[PDB]
Amino acid sequence: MFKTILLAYDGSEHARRAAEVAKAEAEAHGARLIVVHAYEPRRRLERAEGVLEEARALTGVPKEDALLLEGVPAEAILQAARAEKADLIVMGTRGLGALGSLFLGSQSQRVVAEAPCPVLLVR
Amino acid sequence: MFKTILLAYDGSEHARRAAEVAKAEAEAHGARLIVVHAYEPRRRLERAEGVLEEARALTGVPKEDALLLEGVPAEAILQAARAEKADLIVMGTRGLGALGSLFLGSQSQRVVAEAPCPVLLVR
Amino acid sequence: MFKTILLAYDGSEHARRAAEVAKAEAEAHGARLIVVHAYEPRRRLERAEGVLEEARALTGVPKEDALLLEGVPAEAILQAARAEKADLIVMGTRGLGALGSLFLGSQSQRVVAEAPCPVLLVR
Amino acid sequence: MFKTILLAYDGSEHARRAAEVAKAEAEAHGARLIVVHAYEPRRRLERAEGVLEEARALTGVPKEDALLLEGVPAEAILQAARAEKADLIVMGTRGLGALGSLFLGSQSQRVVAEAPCPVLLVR
Ligand SMILES: Nc1ncnc2c1ncn2[C@@H]1O[C@H](COP(=O)(O)OP(=O)(O)OP(=O)(O)O)[C@@H](O)[C@H]1O
Ligand SMILES: Nc1ncnc2c1ncn2[C@@H]1O[C@H](COP(=O)(O)OP(=O)(O)OP(=O)(O)O)[C@@H](O)[C@H]1O
Ligand SMILES: Nc1ncnc2c1ncn2[C@@H]1O[C@H](COP(=O)(O)OP(=O)(O)OP(=O)(O)O)[C@@H](O)[C@H]1O
Ligand SMILES: Nc1ncnc2c1ncn2[C@@H]1O[C@H](COP(=O)(O)OP(=O)(O)OP(=O)(O)O)[C@@H](O)[C@H]1O
Ligand SMILES: [Mg+2]
Ligand SMILES: [Mg+2]
Ligand SMILES: [Mg+2]
Ligand SMILES: [Mg+2]
Ligand SMILES: [Mg+2]
Ligand SMILES: [Mg+2]
Repeated sequence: MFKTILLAYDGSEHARRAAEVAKAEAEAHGARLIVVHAYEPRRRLERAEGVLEEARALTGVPKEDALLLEGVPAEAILQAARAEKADLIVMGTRGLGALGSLFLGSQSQRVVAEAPCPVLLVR
Repeated sequence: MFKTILLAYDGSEHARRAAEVAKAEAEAHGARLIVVHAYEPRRRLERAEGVLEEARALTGVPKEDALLLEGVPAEAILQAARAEKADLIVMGTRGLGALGSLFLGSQSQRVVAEAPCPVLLVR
Repeated sequence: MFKTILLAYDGSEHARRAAEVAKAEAEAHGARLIVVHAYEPRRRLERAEGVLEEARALTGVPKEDALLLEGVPAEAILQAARAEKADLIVMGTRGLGALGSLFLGSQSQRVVAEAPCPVLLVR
Repeated sequence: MFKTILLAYDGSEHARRAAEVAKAEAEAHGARLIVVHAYEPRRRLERAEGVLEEARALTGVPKEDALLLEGVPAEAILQAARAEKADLIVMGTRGLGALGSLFLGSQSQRVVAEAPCPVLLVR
C-alpha cells in the first residue's frame, strides 16, 4: 500500500508530532520515508537547514531522504510527493502560523486539495 | 501508537478506498478497527444497515465493531471516536455529496476541526 | 454596480439577518432584489414555501422575485444567480446546520468558491 | 446600517476590484470608508506605503483613513475593524498568494471566521 511516505516538516510542535507518526508509519509499513522542509522566497537557508536537521533527527532518515525545497510550502510538498511517488503525505493540521482561527492551516488545505495520495493530518 | 482505528463510511467510492486503507492500517499496526455509518434525522434504517454491511464486508470487522449511528455524520463520528478511544480516524476527502466544489467535504472538515486524534484523508 | 441582488434564504437566524442586509443594499443601490430558497431531494414543498414566504415578508419583494428552487442549495443559488444576472449574492455565514465547527457553512463555501459575482456574508 | 466600511487591501487585482466595490458601497450608504494594508514581520515599510498609496488613490479616502498595520494580515484587519467599529469589511476572495488551490485565501478565511460584522468578498 504505503511503500513511500513523505513528511512535511516546519519545525512546529504539530510537525514534531507528525514526525513521530511518520516514523511509526514507515516502520509499520516497511516504507521509505522522505522528510521535506520548504523555505520561502543565506540566513534563510541556514535557518531552514537547521529545521530540516531536526526533522532528520526525529525520524532517522538518511541524508538523501531529507530535502530542502523552495517556494510556497504546499507547492513544494506536492512537487516532491509527485517526484518521489509518495503513497502517503504526513503533516500537521496547523503550524507556526497558527492563531486557532483556521479550520486547518493554509498549507495543509492546499495539500489536501491537490494531493496525489492520502494525507495523514496530525493535531 | 495506533491501537484503535475508526473508519467513517458513507458508501461513496472515496469511502470504499478509505475502507481498504483502514483495513491495511489495522493489519500493519495490529490495531482494532471499528467502522461507523451515520444515518440522518424504517426505510432509512434499512438503507443505512445495507451501507454498513458493505463496510463490514470490505474490512472484515466483527459485528460489535460495525456501528450504525444517528445525527450529523461528523458529530456521530466524533462521539464514537471518543467513546472507542480511537487513535486514528480514516475517512474520504469527499463523499456522496461531491460536486468538486469544496476543498474537502463538510463532514471531513468538521471532523478534522474537532478530532481527538490524527485523521487520514483518502482521496 | 449592483443592479440585481440575490438573497439565499434558509430561514435561519443568520439568514434573517442577511434578509435585512439584502433589503438595505437593494434600497441603497436602487437594485432589484430576488430571494431564493432551495428544498432538497408534498410536505417538503409546503415547508419550503413557508420559509420562502418569510423571506418575502422580510424583504418586500414581488412574487415573481421570490423563488423556490430544488437541489443542493449552493448549486440552486448559483444557477439562479447566473440566470438572473445577479451582481451580488447575500447569504449567512452559517445556517440551520450550524454546530460552530465549520469556518463557514458548506453551502456558503460552495457559493463563494464558484460565485459569478461578489458575495456578502452576514454573521 | 453601514456607517463605517473597512477595505483590506493587498495590491492584488482582486483587491483593486474590492477597492472599487468599497468606494461604491461607501457612496451608496453615505459611509465613512477606511482602507488598511498590513505589512508582515525600512524597505518593507517603503513597499507597504506604496501599496497603501494605491488604495488611497483608488478610493479617495483622506490620509487619516488609510492605515498601515503590522502583523498577520487578518489579525491586523480584525483589530482595525474593531477599533474603527466597522460595519462592513470588504476584501478580495484571493490575493497575491493565489494558486487557485484554496477555496478562499487564508487571510479572507481568517477574517470571515472571526469577523465582528458582515464581510463582502470580491472575486
Ligand atoms: N515550510 C514548510 N515546510 C514543510 N512543511 C510545512 C511548511 N509549512 C507548513 N508545513 C506543514 O504544514 C503543516 C500545517 O501548517 P500550515 O503552515 O498549513 O498552518 P499554519 O502555519 O498554522 O498557518 P498558515 O496557513 O498561516 O501557514 C505543518 O505542521 C507542516 O507539517
Ligand atoms: N453518513 C456518514 N457516515 C459515515 N461517514 C460519513 C458519512 N458521511 C460522510 N462520511 C465520511 O466523510 C467522508 C467525506 O464526505 P463528506 O460527507 O464530508 O463530503 P461530501 O459528501 O462530498 O459533501 P457534503 O459536505 O455535501 O456531505 C466520506 O468519504 C466518509 O468517509
Ligand atoms: N436551502 C437553502 N436555500 C437557500 N439558502 C440556503 C439554503 N441553505 C443554506 N442557505 C444559505 O447559506 C447560508 C449559510 O448556511 P449553510 O447551509 O452554508 O451552513 P450550515 O446550515 O450552518 O451548515 P451545513 O453546511 O451543514 O448546511 C444560510 O444562512 C443561507 O443564507
Ligand atoms: N497584507 C494585507 N493587507 C491588507 N489586506 C490583505 C493583506 N493580505 C490579504 N489581504 C486581503 O485578503 C484578500 C484575500 O487574500 P488572501 O491573502 O487571503 O489570499 P491569497 O493571497 O490568495 O493566499 P494566501 O492565503 O497565501 O495569502 C486580499 O484580496 C485582500 O483584500
Ligand atoms: Mg504555516
Ligand atoms: Mg457527504
Ligand atoms: Mg445548511
Ligand atoms: Mg450537508
Ligand atoms: Mg495573501
Ligand atoms: Mg500564508
